Amino acid sequence: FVEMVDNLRGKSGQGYYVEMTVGSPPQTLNILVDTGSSNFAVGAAPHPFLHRYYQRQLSSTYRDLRKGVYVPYTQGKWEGELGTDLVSIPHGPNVTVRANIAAITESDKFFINGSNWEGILGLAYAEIARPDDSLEPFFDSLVKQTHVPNLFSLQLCGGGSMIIGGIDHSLYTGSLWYTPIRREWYYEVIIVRVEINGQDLKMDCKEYNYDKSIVDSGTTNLRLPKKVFEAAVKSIKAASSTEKFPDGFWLGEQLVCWQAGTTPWNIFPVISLYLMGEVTNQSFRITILPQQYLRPVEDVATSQDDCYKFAISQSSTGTVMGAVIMEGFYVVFDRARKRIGFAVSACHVHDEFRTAAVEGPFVTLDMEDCGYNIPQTDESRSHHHHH
Ligand SMILES: CCCc1cscc1C[C@H](NC1=NC(C)(C)Cc2cc(Cl)ccc21)C(=O)O
Ligand SMILES: [Zn+2]
Ligand SMILES: [Zn+2]
Ligand SMILES: [Zn+2]
Repeated sequence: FVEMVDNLRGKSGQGYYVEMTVGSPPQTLNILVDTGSSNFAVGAAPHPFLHRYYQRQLSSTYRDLRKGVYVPYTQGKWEGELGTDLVSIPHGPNVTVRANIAAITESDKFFINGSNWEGILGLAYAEIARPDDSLEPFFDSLVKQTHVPNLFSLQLCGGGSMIIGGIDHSLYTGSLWYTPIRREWYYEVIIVRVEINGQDLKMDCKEYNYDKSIVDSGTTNLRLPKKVFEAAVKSIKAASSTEKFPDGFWLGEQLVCWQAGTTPWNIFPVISLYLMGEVTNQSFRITILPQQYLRPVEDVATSQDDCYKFAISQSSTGTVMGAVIMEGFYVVFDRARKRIGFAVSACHVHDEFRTAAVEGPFVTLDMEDCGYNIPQTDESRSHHHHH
C-alpha cells in the first residue's frame, strides 16, 4: 500500500487528518480521522478559523437530503444539513463513492485555531451516527459500493498512515495481537488487567471497563474511569515521589519542567493494559511509555526548559484509549473479523532503556467477565431496528 503510507498529518493535541475530495469538480479538504464517532461532517460555511470549506453550490453531484442534524458535545456542538455527494481519498484507494455528508452550518468550540482540518471522518459504526443509525457512515458506504476489504489501519506518529483495506507490514515490527470488538458501536474492547511499573492495580476488572472501554483516535488523552484514574495517579505519584508537583499538574492543568535534556524519564513508570485475547482465558498487553503520557508543550518564556502536560485524565464515560496511546502502535481496525490488532509501530516513541511493547499471551485460569453491562434505558429499549 505504498500510495497510502504518510497520508496523515497532525498531532495528538489537535488531531490527525487525511485528505478527502468531496463533490464535482473535486474540493480537497483535510479531514480529522475519528474512530470515536460515525458521521462524516465538513465545515460548509465561513468560520473565522477556516479559510476553505465545502461549498455545496459548487458541486454538480451534490444532493440535499432535506433534513438537518444537531450534534452536541460536553464541550461544544456542531449542526448542519444532511446530503450526499461523491467522495474519494486521493492518497487512498482508487475508488469514488456516494456518501452521506453533513454540511456543518454552525458550530461552537469545534473548529480550533491552527488545527488545519475542516471536517471529521467518523469511522465508528452506524449505531452511534446522528441523527440515528439509519444514516450510513462513510466506511460502510465505501465497502458496500466498492468491495475494498472491510478493514483499515492507523499508524499515528507523534505524520502517519491510514491504510484503507489492508495491513502494510512495513508499518510495524513484531507480532500483531488481536482483541475482540465487544460490540460494534464504538470500537469497544475489554481490558482484563492493569499494571503500573510491574505492579497490578488489583481492581475488579469490570472497574477497567466501566462503563465501556474504547479505542478513539479523536480523543487526545488516555482517559480512565474515576476509580482507576485515582489508583493510577497514586501509583505514578509514588514512583516519581522525588518530584513534588502541584495538584494542577495531575489534573492536566499545568506543565512541569526540567532543564533542557535533563528530564528524569526513569522515575515515571510504564503502564501496561492487558486486552482480552481472541482465545478465552488469554490476554496480551500493550505497554505505554511515560513519553506517551507526558507530553511536551513548548511555552513562550521557558525556552531553556523541556515542559510537559500530564495526558491521563479522569472519565465518567469509561476508558478511552486516545491518540497519545495509539501513537506507540500500529492499530488494525479489522471490522471484517470484529477485532482490533496492535503491534509496535515502525515510528517508535523512545526512552533510554524501555520500549513501548505489545506482548502475549498471558493465560488466566479464569477470568471473570470483565465487561460491564450498561443499564438499559427505556428510550433504547423502545426504538425498533428493522434492518
Ligand atoms: C486527537 C484529536 C484532539 C482534538 C482535536 S479538537 C479537540 C480535540 C480534543 C478532543 N476533543 C474533541 N475531539 C473531536 C473528535 C474533534 C470531537 C470534539 C468535538 C467538540 Cl465540539 C469538542 C472537542 C472534540 C478530546 O476531548 O480529547
Ligand atoms: Zn494530496
Ligand atoms: Zn417497528
Ligand atoms: Zn436501528
